[PDB]
Amino acid sequence: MKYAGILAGGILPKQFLDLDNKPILIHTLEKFILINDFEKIIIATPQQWMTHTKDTLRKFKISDERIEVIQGGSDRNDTIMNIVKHIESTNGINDDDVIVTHDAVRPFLTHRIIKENIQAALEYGAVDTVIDAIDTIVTSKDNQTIDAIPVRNEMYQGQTPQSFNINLLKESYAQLSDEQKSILSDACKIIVETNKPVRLVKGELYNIKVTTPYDLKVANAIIRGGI
Amino acid sequence: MKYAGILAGGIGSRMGNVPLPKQFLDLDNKPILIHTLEKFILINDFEKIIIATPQQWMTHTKDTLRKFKISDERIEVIQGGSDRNDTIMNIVKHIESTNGINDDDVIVTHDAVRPFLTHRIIKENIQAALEYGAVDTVIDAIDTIVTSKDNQTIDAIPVRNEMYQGQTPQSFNINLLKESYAQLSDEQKSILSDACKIIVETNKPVRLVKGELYNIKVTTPYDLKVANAIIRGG
Ligand SMILES: Nc1ccn([C@@H]2O[C@H](COP(=O)(O)OP(=O)(O)OP(=O)(O)O)[C@@H](O)[C@H]2O)c(=O)n1
Repeated sequence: MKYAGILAGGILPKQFLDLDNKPILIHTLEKFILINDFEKIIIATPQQWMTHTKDTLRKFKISDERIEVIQGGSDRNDTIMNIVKHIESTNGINDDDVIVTHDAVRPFLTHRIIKENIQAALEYGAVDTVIDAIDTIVTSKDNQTIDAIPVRNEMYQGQTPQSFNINLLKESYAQLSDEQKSILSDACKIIVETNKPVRLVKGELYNIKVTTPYDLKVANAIIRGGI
Repeated sequence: MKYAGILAGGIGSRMGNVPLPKQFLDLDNKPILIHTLEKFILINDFEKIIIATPQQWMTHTKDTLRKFKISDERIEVIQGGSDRNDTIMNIVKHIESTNGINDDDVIVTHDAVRPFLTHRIIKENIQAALEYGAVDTVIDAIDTIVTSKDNQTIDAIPVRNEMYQGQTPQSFNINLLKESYAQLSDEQKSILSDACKIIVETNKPVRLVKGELYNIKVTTPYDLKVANAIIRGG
């Protein structure tokens, strides 16, 4: 079975800001609603915003019975595991279950990205949505001087969705210590650190994350430009 | 002395590595190249602003300078090289044959299609190059960076706090860059697309100067639409 997990547990908080007279969260959700194969599309948000989010869905005439709003966690991976735990306590986990986890503030993902994510999770178990690194990547351990500059052709910018077999995600995450979880910049590293493969799905240059005011200006350009 | 080297070699196509003259595309009724140059003319401390571009584009570059009334006596157009680093060295060699290199000379090298750099970025580059010899303009990674050696599976996912997206300008004390570059083999002349990697690979420090989220490289139609937004709005 196929599940969507829309991650709105972050901090008016950026996931509810208006983008073209419709909240960013709604733009993303609309993309997930058009996929009929999700058994449930689970939105996780902070406790104080859950009823407000449900109300905002009602405001935009979205009544799809597949949508459930749940309480998120204290960090991003805590939120993903909250969604899996909700699934486990509601439906139980099937051996073939997959979860498509996705940033609420990335409203410009496409049908193709979701379908490739779904298919990639079913076939290989774990997948990251990426594009070729737009810049040369440079590293630093002191924030003052370069430590290393890797070969540019091996570098990718991680985006979302990130998609997983639910049992694989649960068991892998269960293996990590609290310190090992302290560094995880994303969810796919849970899998990498537990020595299972993570597949690549190509994103889009316009699949941006709205985290600064600049990103909202770029997003407005993306929407008015139709892309 | 302080020199600017504006790198106008084009943007290579995935298949063929054909140079496309993206710097001549229109951004609000002025070529991208003209916006970038206008940013450099405002820095009074530059002794020369040398644009190096392929031989086949030099006349059109000069014609474009004329059409947009760019009359600054410091602007000069020269022939570029076989790759980005060879073009940088074409600029260095031109400086040496014209004025001669001083021990304190620095060169601020910059992508022609990065028109949104700021006065602060340029001044900080100059100061950092004078004091420390080598500088990369960078921003904190916003995305998690992931690696792949086969374009199919992840190889590693490093700590995001240590990852940065490199931009330009990249600025160097000229004799230092020359000495470091002179240390590289003919083979390493092919891999190193980046100019700061010359220095890193030759075991000299490179300072970080922080860039801007909007200091984008205008290389795609998508990037061009966003650039039109950035420009119209500030
Ligand atoms: N405990 C958390 C933290 C983040 N996210 C979501 O992960 C996505 C990525 O946003 P990010 O860049 O990681 O930043 P935030 O943690 O949301 O907030 P800040 O801008 O302060 O970093 C966001 O949609 C966020 O809502 C989440 O679901 N639960």
